[PDB]
Amino acid sequence: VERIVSRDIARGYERIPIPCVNAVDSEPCPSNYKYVSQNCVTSPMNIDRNITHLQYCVCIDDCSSSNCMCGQLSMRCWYDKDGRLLPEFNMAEPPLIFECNHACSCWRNCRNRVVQNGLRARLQLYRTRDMGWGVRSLQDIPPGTFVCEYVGELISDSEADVREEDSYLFDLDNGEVYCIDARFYGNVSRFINHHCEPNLVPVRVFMAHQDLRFPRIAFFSTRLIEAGEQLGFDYGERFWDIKGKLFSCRCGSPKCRHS
Amino acid sequence: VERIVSRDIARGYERIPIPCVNAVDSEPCPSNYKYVSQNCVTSPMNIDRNITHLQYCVCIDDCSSSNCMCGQLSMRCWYDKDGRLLPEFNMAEPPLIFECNHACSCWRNCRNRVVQNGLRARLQLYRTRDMGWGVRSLQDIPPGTFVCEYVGELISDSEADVREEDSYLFDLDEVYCIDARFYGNVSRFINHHCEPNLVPVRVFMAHQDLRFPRIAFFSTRLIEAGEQLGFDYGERFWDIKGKLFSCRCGSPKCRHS
Ligand SMILES: COc1cc2nc(N3CCOCC3)nc(NC3CCN(C)CC3)c2cc1OC
Ligand SMILES: COc1cc2nc(N3CCOCC3)nc(NC3CCN(C)CC3)c2cc1OC
Ligand SMILES: C[S@@+](CC[C@H](N)C(=O)[O-])C[C@H]1O[C@@H](n2cnc3c(N)ncnc32)[C@H](O)[C@@H]1O
Ligand SMILES: C[S@@+](CC[C@H](N)C(=O)[O-])C[C@H]1O[C@@H](n2cnc3c(N)ncnc32)[C@H](O)[C@@H]1O
Ligand SMILES: [Zn+2]
Ligand SMILES: [Zn+2]
Ligand SMILES: [Zn+2]
Ligand SMILES: [Zn+2]
Ligand SMILES: [Zn+2]
Ligand SMILES: [Zn+2]
Ligand SMILES: [Zn+2]
Ligand SMILES: [Zn+2]
Repeated sequence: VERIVSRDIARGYERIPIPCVNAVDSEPCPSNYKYVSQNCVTSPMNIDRNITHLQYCVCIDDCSSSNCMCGQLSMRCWYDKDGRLLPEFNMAEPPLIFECNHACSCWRNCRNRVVQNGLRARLQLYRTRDMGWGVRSLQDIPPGTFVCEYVGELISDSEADVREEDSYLFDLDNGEVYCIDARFYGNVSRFINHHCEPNLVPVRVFMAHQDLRFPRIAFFSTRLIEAGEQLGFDYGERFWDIKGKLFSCRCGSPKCRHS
Repeated sequence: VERIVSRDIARGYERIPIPCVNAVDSEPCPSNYKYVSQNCVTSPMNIDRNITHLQYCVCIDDCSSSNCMCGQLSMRCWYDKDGRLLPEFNMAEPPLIFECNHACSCWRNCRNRVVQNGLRARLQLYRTRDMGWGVRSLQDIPPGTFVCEYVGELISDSEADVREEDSYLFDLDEVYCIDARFYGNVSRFINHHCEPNLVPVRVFMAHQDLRFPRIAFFSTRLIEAGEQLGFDYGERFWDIKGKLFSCRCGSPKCRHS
């Protein structure tokens, strides 16, 4: 039987609750971490927050025209009127997305604002049969929809190199390299399992700052995700080059690349 | 006749619009600054944001008990269920307020969260007869209500010392200032009053770096619909500006006329 072990692992910090259920075993709701809805630091990260360093737009409309400077930075604004990625968006090789910010002349409800509006999809933490906890959608999610951000503790590469527990790390590549470590502090994304044919793709996004060492990681759906479906993203080759020595992929794809 | 010269000076960044009207002269809506709804910086302020440095509570309820650490840091939680300051709150000499934060065990709707939820009151930028632009409340505001935050550019005292325009400065007692001259929210337009209906309170939310309190204005009394907002700019302002002009707040108890 399916036990509800939390009505909201986010304790009201997201726009929607994210409940946790367990229909597999007697494991209680995960508690060996702290849920945070936004990135945090321990050691200082000198993120450039000088407001005069932001590039911004001077649009007089809703930023849906060809002329939006923020769109231009992104190659073009990739968001349609519903906040979804255009069909032309390259899922195999995503551009950097620069959303509008507080220095722009446009209004807070302009078109070029999606990730900064936060998590909206109805998600659920659940106990899988064979790879611990995972995350599923409770609803249909159309292609190109923002699902969630990979949130955690921003750390340097040298700090990551002395952290024994590296199973919750996302690399932010650049010669100055940083990571998000979601082991001790993280949001719902820390529970998303690896899939070799993933229904999510991580996109580098800039909002309140444009410090290129610290993109934020926004997962968008790569296809229609049907209600009940487990979320997955491709953890990438560094992960598997390390953990492949310890276990093989159980994503079960007929095209699995790490089995 | 009362001309609407902006439907919202905040351009959608507050919960509700903050229109600007002018029934006095031909001045357009102020435009020589950038509206921001949260504090910003130019030069880096090394604010301590180490999450393990936060003090936090382990409450399993709605933080209405005296066991709440954040309440104890505040001396007690000063908020009733409506987010208003209790009658016993010392308006003449306010304590620091530590609101709950993201390190606390409690929920995002606990009792000890008010300023972090942002501006709610219906305000209006308007042209006064005697002292330029001012801010009024469009509705009744009960005593002890959070009205708005003094928002602007965080700068050092030494940076403040080399800025020409010091008329939009709020001292955070090495010391720091909020300068709302170039970047600021609606609070930059609030005029001085010697018997003020607002009091500034130092509040801590996402960080507890005591060098950088955030400045929250709370009502000191019932503010009736249509009333101009005012706070006491303090002695340093008037020590300087009193050489140039006198206070026109019009109070029978005016201390700077
Ligand atoms: C995306 O998945 C992973 C990324 C990882 N990234 C790093 N660094 C970033 C580059 O710069 C060196 C660090 N280190 C790991 N592991 C280190 C290797 C060295 N070890 C002593 C500590 C843990 C990772 C592991 C990952 O998954 C298993
Ligand atoms: C609360 O209102 C004010 C605060 C002010 N604070 C400072 N500081 C200087 C550095 O230590 C303390 C904060 N300077 C001001 N004025 C100037 C800055 C320009 N300087 C040429 C002369 C002193 C101020 C002025 C104020 O209103 C007029
Ligand atoms: C970020 S976590 C995902 C959440 C994890 N299932 C849990 O219960 O905490 C990464 C770990 O989950 C397991 N995992 C995720 N995807 C997997 C996969 N495709 N095959 C095998 N194990 C996987 C591995 O132990 C991996 O180190
Ligand atoms: C922070 S601003 C307030 C907004 C200002 N009225 C405007 O039009 O931008 C401070 C300035 O407003 C004027 N002011 C504010 N309160 C005043 C008062 N009580 N008496 C006279 N002038 C005042 C003074 O010129 C003061 O330097
Ligand atoms: Zn634009
Ligand atoms: Zn825009
Ligand atoms: Zn823009
Ligand atoms: Zn696989
Ligand atoms: Zn508490
Ligand atoms: Zn607390
Ligand atoms: Zn609380
Ligand atoms: Zn006066």
